[PDB]
Amino acid sequence: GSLTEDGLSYKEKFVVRSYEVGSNKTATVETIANLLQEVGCNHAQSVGFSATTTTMRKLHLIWVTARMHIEIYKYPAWGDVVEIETWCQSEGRIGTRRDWILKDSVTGEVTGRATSKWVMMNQDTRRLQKVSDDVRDEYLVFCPQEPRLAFPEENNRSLKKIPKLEDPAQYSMIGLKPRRADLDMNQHVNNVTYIGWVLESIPQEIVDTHELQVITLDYRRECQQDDVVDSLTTTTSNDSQFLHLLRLSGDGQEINRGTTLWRKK
Amino acid sequence: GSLTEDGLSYKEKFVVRSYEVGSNKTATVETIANLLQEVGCNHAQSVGFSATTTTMRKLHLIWVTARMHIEIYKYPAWGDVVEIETWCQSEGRIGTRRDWILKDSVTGEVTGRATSKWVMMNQDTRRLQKVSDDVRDEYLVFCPQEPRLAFPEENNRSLKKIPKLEDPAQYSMIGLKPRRADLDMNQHVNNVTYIGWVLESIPQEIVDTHELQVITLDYRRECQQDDVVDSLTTTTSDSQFLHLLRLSGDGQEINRGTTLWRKK
Ligand SMILES: C[C@H]1[C@H](O)CCCN1Cc1ccccc1
Ligand SMILES: C[C@H]1[C@H](O)CCCN1Cc1ccccc1
Repeated sequence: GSLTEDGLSYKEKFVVRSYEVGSNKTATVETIANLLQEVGCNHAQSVGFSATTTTMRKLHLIWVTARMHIEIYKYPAWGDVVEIETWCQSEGRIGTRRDWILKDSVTGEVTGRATSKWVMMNQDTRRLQKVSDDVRDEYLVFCPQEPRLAFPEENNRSLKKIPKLEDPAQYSMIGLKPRRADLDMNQHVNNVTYIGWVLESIPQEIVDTHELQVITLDYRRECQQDDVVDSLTTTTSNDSQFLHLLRLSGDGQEINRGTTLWRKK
Repeated sequence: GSLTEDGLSYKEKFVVRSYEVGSNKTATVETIANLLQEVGCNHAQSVGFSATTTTMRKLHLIWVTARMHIEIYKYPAWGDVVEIETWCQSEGRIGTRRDWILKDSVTGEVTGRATSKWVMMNQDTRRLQKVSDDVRDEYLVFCPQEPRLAFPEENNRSLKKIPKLEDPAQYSMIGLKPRRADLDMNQHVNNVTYIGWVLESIPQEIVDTHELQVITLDYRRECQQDDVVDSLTTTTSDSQFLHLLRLSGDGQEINRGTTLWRKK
């Protein structure tokens, strides 16, 4: 992969692997989420990151995901090349937004798009804090000045408020624990794992007869290695809508909430 | 990736991804196992497999892993290119062996090597079948005639018999269940998942202070989506461990194996 001509966005081509596909022989939504994560890491690496600025390191601050919104039109098949283009943009003192456009390398058509809201956080105390002006100036030079949105639409579902699932849930998957494969280089549970845990409570019949089109996911608290998660789901609807809730099986502490949208084949 | 000049082996270069590395910022053994699986799929695809022969489809025979042996000298770091070369060889009507050589694309040195024993079985009855001569002739043309072994040493770790762990186990990880990420395109639990489940019973203290050098794994029975696994481990010693994966319920054995670790 490489930075584009202006140096304000990054592109990368991926070949879909045999272990990355599902029952329909197309890439899973977790595989797509991993490729978005990977191209985002390479974008940071190509612009000078190790991903913290000199002020972020000085203050013990890190970038944490607060919301992930992914919309897929066509999942790449096993052996196909998928080109992902990513870029960042400042959302003032709120945080940063990172967007992605998934294209087909053969036809050039857009087969998917994603957006994410990132916030600043003290690595040691987990206290979420606003982006200071000194940190903002250090990374603004790598962002387009004019707004470039993957989801620009008058009323996009990427900015819609998600409600809390009320008990009893229609479906559930209980006793979900992470293994060493679910952790990242810093020993924290990977953000893609939460997507897989959310989808575990969707019935197998829905998966076998429908295709996942849209997935919005709010990140509230992070799951430790020694934590057990419960995935709860309820239908809220030609298409199928679901409300989701991940929570610690013990006290019932909320870690994630979200919605998925599916369509018939 | 592509077939080599003779068409008797396949090579492929992989760039280690950020999500594929562990706390030491090098590729995990499960990542390496996935890359071996991937290069093996592409080798079959490049020789005419749309992964069974015409007689295997006609009958209902599939290739099933019986044993996986992996030895790593250096794990590639995040962002490094790793070149894997794979090839097949016939082991008579007993089965088929697939070998791999992991090389560094920058220096050309061998940073790891793997071997696996594959057995034929009926997709429907799951009965371990022998390999017929008709099937043998259909794939022998893609294998070197003279033996080409990644582990040629007379009486080595890859062909050593593995004993059954006796209760009580020193360590354990219980209630392990597979999720949709653990299944493959055919809905069966991926062979790499068992490696990850075996290593779940190794204490975090051992992982944090040691590097996994050798891993041998016998595959006895498949774990279904609705099955719960128990990972049991005992030190038998560098550090040596004996492993056992079994169904949480009846205690039915699904996997047995050994790992060898080195101090950093
Ligand atoms: C930490 C990452 C995250 O992926 C999205 C938000 C910020 N980004 C850092 C970055 C990378 C390239 C250019 C400018 C800012
Ligand atoms: C199914 C696979 C398995 O991965 C290893 C054993 C057999 N192999 C098929 C193959 C591919 C290329 C050349 C000859 C035989």
